[PDB]
Amino acid sequence: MITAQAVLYTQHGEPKDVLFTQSFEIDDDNLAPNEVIVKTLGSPINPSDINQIQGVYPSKPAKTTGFGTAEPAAPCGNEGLFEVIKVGSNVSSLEAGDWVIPSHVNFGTWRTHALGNDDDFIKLPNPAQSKANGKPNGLTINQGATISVNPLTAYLMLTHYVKLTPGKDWFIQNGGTSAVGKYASQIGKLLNFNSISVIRDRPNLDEVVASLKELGATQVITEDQNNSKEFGPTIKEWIKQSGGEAKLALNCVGGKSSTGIARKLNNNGLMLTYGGMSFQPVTIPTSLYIFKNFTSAGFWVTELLKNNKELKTSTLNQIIAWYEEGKLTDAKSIETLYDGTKPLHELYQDGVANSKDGKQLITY
Amino acid sequence: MITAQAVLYTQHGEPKDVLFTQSFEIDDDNLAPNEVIVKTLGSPINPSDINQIQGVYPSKPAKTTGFGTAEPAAPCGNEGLFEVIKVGSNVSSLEAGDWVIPSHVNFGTWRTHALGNDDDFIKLPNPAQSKANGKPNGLTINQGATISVNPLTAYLMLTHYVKLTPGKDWFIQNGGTSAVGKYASQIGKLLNFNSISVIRDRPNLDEVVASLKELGATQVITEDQNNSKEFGPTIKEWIKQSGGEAKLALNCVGGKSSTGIARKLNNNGLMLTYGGMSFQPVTIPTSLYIFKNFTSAGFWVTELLKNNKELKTSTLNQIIAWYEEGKLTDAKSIETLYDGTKPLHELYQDGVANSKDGKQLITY
Ligand SMILES: NC(=O)c1ccc[n+]([C@@H]2O[C@H](COP(=O)([O-])OP(=O)(O)OC[C@H]3O[C@@H](n4cnc5c(N)ncnc54)[C@H](OP(=O)(O)O)[C@@H]3O)[C@@H](O)[C@H]2O)c1
Repeated sequence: MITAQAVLYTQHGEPKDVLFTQSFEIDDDNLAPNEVIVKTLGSPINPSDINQIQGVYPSKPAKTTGFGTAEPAAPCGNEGLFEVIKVGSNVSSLEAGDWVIPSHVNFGTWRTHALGNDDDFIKLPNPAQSKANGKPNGLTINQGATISVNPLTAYLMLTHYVKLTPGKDWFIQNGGTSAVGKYASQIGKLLNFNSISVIRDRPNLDEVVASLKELGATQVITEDQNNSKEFGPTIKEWIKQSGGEAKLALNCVGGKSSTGIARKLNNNGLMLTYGGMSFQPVTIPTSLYIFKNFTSAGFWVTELLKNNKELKTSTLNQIIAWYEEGKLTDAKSIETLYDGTKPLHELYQDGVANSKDGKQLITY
Repeated sequence: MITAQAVLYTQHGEPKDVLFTQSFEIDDDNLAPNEVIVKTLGSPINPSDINQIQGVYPSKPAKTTGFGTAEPAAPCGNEGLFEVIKVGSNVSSLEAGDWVIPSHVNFGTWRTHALGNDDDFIKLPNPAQSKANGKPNGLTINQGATISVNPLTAYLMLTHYVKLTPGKDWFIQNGGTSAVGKYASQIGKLLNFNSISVIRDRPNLDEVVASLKELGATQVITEDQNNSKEFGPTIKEWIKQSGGEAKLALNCVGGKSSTGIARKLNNNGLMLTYGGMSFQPVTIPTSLYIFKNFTSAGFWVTELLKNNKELKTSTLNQIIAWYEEGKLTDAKSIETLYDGTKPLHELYQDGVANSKDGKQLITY
């Protein structure tokens, strides 16, 4: 028997208020043929995880009594890296020691262990397997734990919608210091796309500009510069010198920021909105729609990959390969380790409260 | 030789300041192959016509000395109905007596005659031709003169982008009392598309509402109702009752209004923005793009039809057939005859000054 812990809530609300820890038992001596038990290695706290708990995110796990609660309760977290510890008699796709991520959203990754079917998981190579296969690197725990959402989001936005001519075309994105933003800059470099990252001003602005440039941003500007009529002709000069066009805007901010990046595209431009700060709506001047053949659409990786295992597979495989090859890098998570001395839900509550410090990964 | 008059301007500004009438000569014996001489029967005044005169609209006819002017001068009007009076050696498509509209924008329809190529025109049936093909009626001058823009825009917005299931599906539009608005309501009814028109409140609301419903708006709401979270479920009931979905939004207002009509669409909705009342950007909640698969695009009849004559004529053929099958009603213009009582440009100048009374048609 296994005494596991899960972070649950019986009612929607702010993580600081509604989360608790529930002890639950998994009978590892009673696996059905296709069942698998996994041990969590690490799971991050993403904004979507928080929005789920708050009740403002339209995709979420059902509240049930399955963790042994009196009242119906839901688990938390959508992304995570797990280690297979035992498999049922009919399981061939996974073996003990293997690394896996959930195959679907709403699995509940803020917990120590899970019991599921073999098809509830997707195998990733563990470091020993990458090394045995001749690869110069294996995945870190943070890389495996965050591979499912942000890297895939960047890659698909860049490649699945409009075709940028290598060596000349441009994308422009806001939220340039975001995890997605940082992956997009790297993928831009890898595919030879030019790009402009728009970021908020900050005390170490110049140092951040230089880091984003090292990742693959061609140019980095502030939101002030994005807003600026004075500065606008400088950006046109960059694009004209390249021989290419700005064809794609990636928006995770909304409001004025969205207006600014849209205005920087050439005719026939496409914006993809994948996020939104401060509840500020996407705001686009009428003239761009009418006179510049501008299109504005959405991106949600959960929905795009819902019924498209093949695209998911192909994309995930490219990200894995790039990690193994040392061609892609993750932003450094702040890791908090669960040892059983502080309730698990409190580790996640701290992580939510400390979101501003960096991406928070709870490890095990 | 034909003695003709044209409404010109030597430079951009307000129609009350800059327009004048120029008499010039059309040689109808010094001809060319593929050439066609036409007499104007009627031409309307549209906002875009005025926007060209003002020099704000980025598509306009060139300034030449070809009307016999001392300084370079541009003609006026993009829409009009004409009669062919003479053709060149190699013109088979057109014949004397035939009715025609311009093939393309920037024709200059605010004048008494024109010499163009036969590819410069598209044939419409004259009343005698329609009636000789067994039709109950033939087009009136107003119907032919005004056919090219507003009925086409509406027909095209409603049919060329998404397919609404007849007797089931809905579109929503703001600027409900606009000319386009009024055609869309009609065409919607003919195609058996359900529709919601949004209009501003006024003291004579009841009368405006009745007039729009007579034209075929299924439901008319105020912008206050458009703004209302409380009223949302009432609209959802309408749509469910019809066993359909709201798939399409037509925006010509922007700001809050654009936000409200977007929110009323079911998942996978499209907004087309074809105008923009006063300063207001297209403003769309992030959640719609991410969670509702919402797309926001532009519409500009000119650009869509620049290199698409098969689509242009196919749409005209349907408008024409409905016309005087007696199934479509034109918007009813206030006409003023160019009968020598006042100079030609003063006729147009008055219709611009008198835009608020309704659509102004100069006849000949
Ligand atoms: N639709 C999808 O498929 C999907 C998938 C992945 C991500 N997303 C979206 O992407 C965003 C988070 O992704 P992530 O994991 O990369 O987050 P992250 O690493 O925590 O980064 C968050 C970003 O948001 C910026 N930001 C915060 N408040 C802002 C404001 N008021 N104005 C402008 N920028 C602001 C931050 O800038 P600073 O560094 O200056 O603080 C930072 O760049 C969310 O909006 C999320 O919904 C959506």
